Parts: sequence; C-alpha cells; structure tokens
Amino acid sequence: MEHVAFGSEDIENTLAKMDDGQLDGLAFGAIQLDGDGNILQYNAAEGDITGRDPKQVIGKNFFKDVAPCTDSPEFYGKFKEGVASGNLNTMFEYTFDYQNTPTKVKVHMKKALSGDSYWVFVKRV
Ligand SMILES: *C(=O)/C=C/c1ccc(O)cc1
Repeated sequence: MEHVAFGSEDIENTLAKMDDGQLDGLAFGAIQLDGDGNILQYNAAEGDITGRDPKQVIGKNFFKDVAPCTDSPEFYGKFKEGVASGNLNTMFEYTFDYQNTPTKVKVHMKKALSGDSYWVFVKRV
C-alpha cells in the first residue's frame, strides 16, 4: 500500500503524475478527470467501493455517463465552478445510488498539478 492519507494537505504533490499501478496502491478511491469530466484514471479502491470496472470506465464521461447521480449542483456544480476558476478544493459527503446499493461516502475534489486534470477522492463513511 502507498502511505498517503485521505485529505492530506499536499495530496496533489504526492499523487502528481502517479501511474495507474501506484494509484491502485492507495487506501481510498481516486479518480482523475479532465475539465469536462472525462475519466483519465480510476483506481482499484474506487472500483471496490462502486462496483465499476476501473479499466472500462476510462474515457467515459463521469457526469453524463458513469455517475448521473452526481449530475447536480451539489457535486457536478461544485466541480465545474472549480474548473472554471482554476482552484478547486472541496470536501463533502454524498450518497452514490445509481444502479447499486446506496452508499454514503466522503468526497474530496482537488485540482491536480498536471494540465486539464482534477482529482476526485472517495472513502466510505
Ligand atoms: C451516482 O450516479 C454515482 C455514481 C458513481 C460514483 C462514483 C463512481 O466512481 C462511479 C459511479
């Protein structure tokens, strides 16, 4: 396992340019999105939480295709505001309920260091 805690202040530096295999070593779910919400990376811990197959969701749009329950002001709205402003950093609880048992999580969205890239971190609550 990689020694990184959910919510750590410099998480974007520690994860920066992490390849797919190392991302799978994290204790929490990690997704990397472009500014439109297309999925660039999606780790094993996230797949274990959500049921999605990490290899198949790459390239899909998170808000339009994979996760319509997040297409709302409280999730997508916050994401796109942070993309538009270039500085996103927000943490909030949410319930995932699309075609799977409703599952409450804590979500941390934070702008990455790499261009046109934005992290969505997830753990169970
Ligand atoms: C609601 O539709 C949420 C769906 C979802 C959340 C997070 C994921 O990694 C995959 C699907």
